[PDB]
Amino acid sequence: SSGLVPRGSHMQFVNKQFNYKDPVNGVDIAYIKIPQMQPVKAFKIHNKIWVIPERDTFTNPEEGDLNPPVPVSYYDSTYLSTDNEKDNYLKGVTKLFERIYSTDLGRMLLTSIVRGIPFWGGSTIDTELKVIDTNCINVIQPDGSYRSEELNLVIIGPSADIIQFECKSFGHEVLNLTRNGYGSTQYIRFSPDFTFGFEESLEVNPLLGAGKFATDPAVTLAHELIHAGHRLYGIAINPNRVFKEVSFEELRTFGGHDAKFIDSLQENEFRLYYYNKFKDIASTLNKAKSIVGTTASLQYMKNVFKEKYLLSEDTSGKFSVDKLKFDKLYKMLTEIYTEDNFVKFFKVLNRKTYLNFDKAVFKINIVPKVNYTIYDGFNLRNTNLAANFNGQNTEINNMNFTKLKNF
Ligand SMILES: O=C(/C=C/c1ccc(Cl)cc1)NO
Ligand SMILES: [Zn+2]
Repeated sequence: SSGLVPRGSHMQFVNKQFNYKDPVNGVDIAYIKIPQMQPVKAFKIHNKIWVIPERDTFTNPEEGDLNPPVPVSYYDSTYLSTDNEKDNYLKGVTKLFERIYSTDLGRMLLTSIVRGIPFWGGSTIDTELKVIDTNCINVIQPDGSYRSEELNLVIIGPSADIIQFECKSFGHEVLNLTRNGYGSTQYIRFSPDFTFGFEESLEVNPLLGAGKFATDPAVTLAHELIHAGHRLYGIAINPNRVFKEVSFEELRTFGGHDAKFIDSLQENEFRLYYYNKFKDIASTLNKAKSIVGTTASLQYMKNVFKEKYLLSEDTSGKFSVDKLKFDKLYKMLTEIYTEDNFVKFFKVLNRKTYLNFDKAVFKINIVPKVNYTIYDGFNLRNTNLAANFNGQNTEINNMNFTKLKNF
């Protein structure tokens, strides 16, 4: 009915087939607090990844309420307020993770994310390794006690503007965590319950003209996951680098020909910048003499980050950045993991450049297997929807797309 396991016995990435009503257990279903908020029920879908089926009234203090206050936006303060909606959200996100993970490209990306633990750069003491507190959540147990847990990624519902999907994180007072190689826990505001439109002209009747298509939400989620990859490895491009408007970071993440507008000399400058930031992490690890807030050894934690950053270790135990391994990791994160490449793997229709979307917004439901599948998305095989991206055509597959207003 949901079609969460098209092949084999169990889901390959997501650890459990959760229902929103499943009781808290303190392990993979728990009330959590993000470090004034009321605890929120959350689900651990994989090592280092949690899903919070709530509207994001938490991560930004100046975004506390859901009422309407630039090209396309959509508001509904009631969306994701009921347990049934939260259940369907959780199943939708689950399904999209499995769809992404069904591709070679998605397995690579999600693996990189899970391995991309934010750096222990939180000490004021130059020789001490320490966690940064905003890279953790507090996980409340059924008896009310709690423990701090490090994590890499949180998927949460949108804030006021429902179609404003983004990858955000908590800043540091002095450190630029998304741009100094350290990385930080990433919060993706995302809904699987809506999508947006784009126009495309397909060739053949001659009288066809342009069709009105819907973006596949697996592509949208993969896009935000790619930002998360850049930001977890602390190699995001400064958002003040823009064409005008579209940021270099957006063009890089969209990939394809869009990314070719970032000139090679600029690319080289960034790569060298981040190579140097990774060498600074290697020397920080080499200079480390003590560790706080864990029963894990210093040796053990040093190794966790050797593993993240693909560092070389000599017989003396000294770390260093290997230029070939750096280039491999950097190219993977920036050139290989792109929206364009996911489109190619999914074999779906997508807009051909970052800015070429419609102001059109649609309500969708991808949870039913009759609507959307892990292998085909909307373009269900052995039906009329398999040809000419008819599943994504909002006039042909009208039952799957309800057109919204238009704020
Ligand atoms: O780039 C984005 C979001 C892009 C986007 C959202 C909504 C619509 Cl309608 C178009 C593009 N997040 O990282
Ligand atoms: Zn983006």
